[PDB]
Amino acid sequence: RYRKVVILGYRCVGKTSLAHQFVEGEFSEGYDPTVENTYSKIVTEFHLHLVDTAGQDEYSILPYSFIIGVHGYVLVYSVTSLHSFQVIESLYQKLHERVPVVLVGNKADLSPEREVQAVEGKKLAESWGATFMESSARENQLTQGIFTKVIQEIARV
Ligand SMILES: Nc1nc2c(ncn2[C@@H]2O[C@H](COP(=O)(O)OP(=O)(O)NP(=O)(O)O)[C@@H](O)[C@H]2O)c(=O)[nH]1
Ligand SMILES: [Mg+2]
Repeated sequence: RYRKVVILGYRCVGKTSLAHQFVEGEFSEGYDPTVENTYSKIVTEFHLHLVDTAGQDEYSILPYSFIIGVHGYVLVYSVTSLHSFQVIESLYQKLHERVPVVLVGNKADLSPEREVQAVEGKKLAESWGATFMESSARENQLTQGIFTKVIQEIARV
């Protein structure tokens, strides 16, 4: 079963690091601004095509490539950046202007720097009818769950 999932978020929230942890089982402390990557993985039988997008902000205009043919979305913000959490709301609105959406507050490992509480992202997700979780691209355990969830959620809907 072929399925296309688009990862969206503000820049530097860890979109690429999430996708790379999930697919290659590695985390890099480096940084490379994404133009567009695609990561293919077989999740057990679904052929998952992850479209890892360029970071976006409150003014950006999302192209058709992000809306058409998309079976599901992973919307990522960073728990250490409220600005990124504010942008993910805009990005959602632009999106609705129905698919499974999993909302991910990433970089939960960086606890001392947290700005956005779990209960806060959970409520936002609830307001959309989306599933919510937190993660760290540094933990394979935490990262797998995001992507197995969005697939289970597509098989659901
Ligand atoms: N501690 C920690 N660092 C993270 C986490 N996720 C990403 N990072 C780090 O944060 C930086 C941003 O990661 P990146 O994956 O490039 O984010 P992005 O959303 O893909 N950026 P862009 O929109 O520019 O493509 C990187 O230097 C990476 O090492 C995480 O969960 N925890
Ligand atoms: Mg990226």
